[PDB]
Amino acid sequence: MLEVCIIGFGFSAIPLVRELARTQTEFQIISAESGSVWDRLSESGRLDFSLVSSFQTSFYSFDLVRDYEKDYYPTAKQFYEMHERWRSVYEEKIIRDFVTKIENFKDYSLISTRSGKTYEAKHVVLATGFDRLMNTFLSNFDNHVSNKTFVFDTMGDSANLLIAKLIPNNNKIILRTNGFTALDQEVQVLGKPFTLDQLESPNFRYVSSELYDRLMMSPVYPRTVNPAVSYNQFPLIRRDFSWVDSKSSPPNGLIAIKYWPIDQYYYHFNDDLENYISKGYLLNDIAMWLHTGKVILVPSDTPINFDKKTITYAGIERSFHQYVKGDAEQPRLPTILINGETPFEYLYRDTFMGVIPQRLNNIYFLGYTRPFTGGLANITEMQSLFIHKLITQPQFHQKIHQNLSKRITAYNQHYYGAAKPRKHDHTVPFGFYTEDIARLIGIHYQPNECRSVRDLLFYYAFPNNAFKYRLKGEYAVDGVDELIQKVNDKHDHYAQVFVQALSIRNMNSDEAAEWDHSARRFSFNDMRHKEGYRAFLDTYLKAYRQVENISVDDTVVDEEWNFMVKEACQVRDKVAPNISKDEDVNKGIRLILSILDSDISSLPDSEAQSIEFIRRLLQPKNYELLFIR
Ligand SMILES: Cc1cc2nc3c(=O)[nH]c(=O)nc-3n(C[C@H](O)[C@H](O)[C@H](O)COP(=O)(O)OP(=O)(O)OC[C@H]3O[C@@H](n4cnc5c(N)ncnc54)[C@H](O)[C@@H]3O)c2cc1C
Ligand SMILES: N[C@@H](Cc1c[nH]c2ccccc12)C(=O)O
Ligand SMILES: N[C@@H](Cc1c[nH]c2ccccc12)C(=O)O
Repeated sequence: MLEVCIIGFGFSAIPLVRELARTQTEFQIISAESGSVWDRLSESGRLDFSLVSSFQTSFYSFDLVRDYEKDYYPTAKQFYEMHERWRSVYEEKIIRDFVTKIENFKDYSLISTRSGKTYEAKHVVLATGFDRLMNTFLSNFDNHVSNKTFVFDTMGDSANLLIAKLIPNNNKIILRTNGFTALDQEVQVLGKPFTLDQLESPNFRYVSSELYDRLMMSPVYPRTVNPAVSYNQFPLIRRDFSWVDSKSSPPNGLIAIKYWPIDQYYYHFNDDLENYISKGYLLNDIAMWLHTGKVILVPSDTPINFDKKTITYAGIERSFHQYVKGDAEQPRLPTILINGETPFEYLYRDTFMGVIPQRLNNIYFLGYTRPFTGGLANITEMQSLFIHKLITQPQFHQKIHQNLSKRITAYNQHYYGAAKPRKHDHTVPFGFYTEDIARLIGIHYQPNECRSVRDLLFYYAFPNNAFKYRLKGEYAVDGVDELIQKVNDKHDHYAQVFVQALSIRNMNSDEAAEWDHSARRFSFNDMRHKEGYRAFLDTYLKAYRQVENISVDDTVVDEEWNFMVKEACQVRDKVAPNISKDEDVNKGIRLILSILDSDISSLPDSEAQSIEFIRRLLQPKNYELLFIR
């Protein structure tokens, strides 16, 4: 009898397959001849973009340990190359077929294929990823079309990449949307580049919900009146968050597009522009697009004729070439039949940690949890660890399964509360999720075990990447020591985010919102760092056009667009003329680095009550997670 069958092999399954190989667990992989989007994009020559996620969070520990030199955004091409290197390694263990049905019994599953070949397997893992409506538009849709109007119903990562591609052909972009959360993927900290995932210091939630909330949420909730911020200049991007019913912020089910803000894009790519473009570094600055009106927000309920092929705004019946409905995201699950008979119904909440469904035996889900920020690698590597422990250690299997139902309920209570299931429940803060799995598995760190300020910096402020939890213990990966050192030396041991936590420990929600936006460039959607980049934008469009062999007359005038652009940018034109963090952080960092190797418990009483606070980081009050305990 087959111990393990892995169904679906592209990206999510690699870390698990590695662990099974390490334990010499008998396993087979079944995966489609036809492959993924990535195979689609590759053969159509459309691996011409870059990830919205840091290298650190997007490639697995056992790669980063070899190839991490600096932070950078890997290209689509490089991401694919990495799937293909690991496919090549495990190809012998892969059967090229398509699974059509799984009949789940008491301690095994019957797997049916399109070939008609049948497979029996004790443990069955699904890693089939998602069908995505939008894949066609990246797959196939023409990036040679010009001067047309697109209407997008939802903003997501795919809409932003497509928009990135449509702007340089004077395509006009209307978002008829119920708001969206966009976040500069890269941020200046005293003028040094940090990917937004470097600045989340998630374990600060253990100090309190309240503190972690003002640490994180002012760029997402509309809490500041600072007129430099995109959600005051353009209030249409504001969202209905009344669905959030949890103390854990940012909440499960919050999604965001991560994007190049043009200043960081400039800093990175100005000196070899066309070369950088043609590798796949595309400017996708939604904030810049709104500033310059190459995109407009219109109200959600703006009238629209799909027959007449027009939308009514600015008292204009505007014709449009295409309405893009936006990215529905469906797990690619084959039919799963319970004890031979009853259809299993997938619902992320009805599953433990996105991984363990309730009425099935020895079936695990790998790749169906979405990280709020950073790459899937964080989620998928930790899930692979969790699934490997469940499959090979019956003690672990039993401990987790005994009370699976109460674990799921306690998880859903903590993270979702009374909220009805939403289609984005699969989305989680990466540094909560990785930490969650690490405490489940037992490869977590103990706050109580920090000795130096340095240890407190590593515990609280070093990002909860998967490889953080592979330094020591059951899932240790050689080279993680040197990776963490490298990463720590390059980022000042993450003292700047640690000092942010110090700085707002005593503020209320509104004080922290104001403080976060007092900076000369606050982290996300700072509209003061846009005008000065109009010239560069034209160089960029010229450069994009020369890489993709495009011709466009920039003198054509769409006076309806301009009336529309003017109608849309009314609040902005009112609010933009009305236009501490850098100082506090600057001092905080000087202080922390001065006591790096200073012993914690030892530190002296009443540089004020901030030491009292640093000392209480050994005994955080919000450490309980009832779906673990
Ligand atoms: C356009 C795009 C951009 C993305 N950008 C990023 C990014 O910047 N950063 C990031 O971290 N993530 C990104 N992702 C998300 C994620 O990294 C990819 O979706 C990744 O492909 C998911 O890996 P997977 O292994 O879960 O699924 P896939 O890579 O889709 O692989 C699953 C495999 O299983 C096969 N399969 C499915 N059903 C069956 C079946 N019944 N039987 C047999 N085989 C089956 C499929 O053919 C496929 O080859 C992006 C996704 C897309 C679509
Ligand atoms: N702590 C950083 C980074 C940050 C804030 N909110 C975020 C949301 C998502 C990711 C990163 C962040 C800041 O306050 O600016
Ligand atoms: N799901 C990706 C983000 C992403 C980028 N491009 C996409 C297109 C479609 C769906 C998701 C995406 C992640 O986990 O980081």
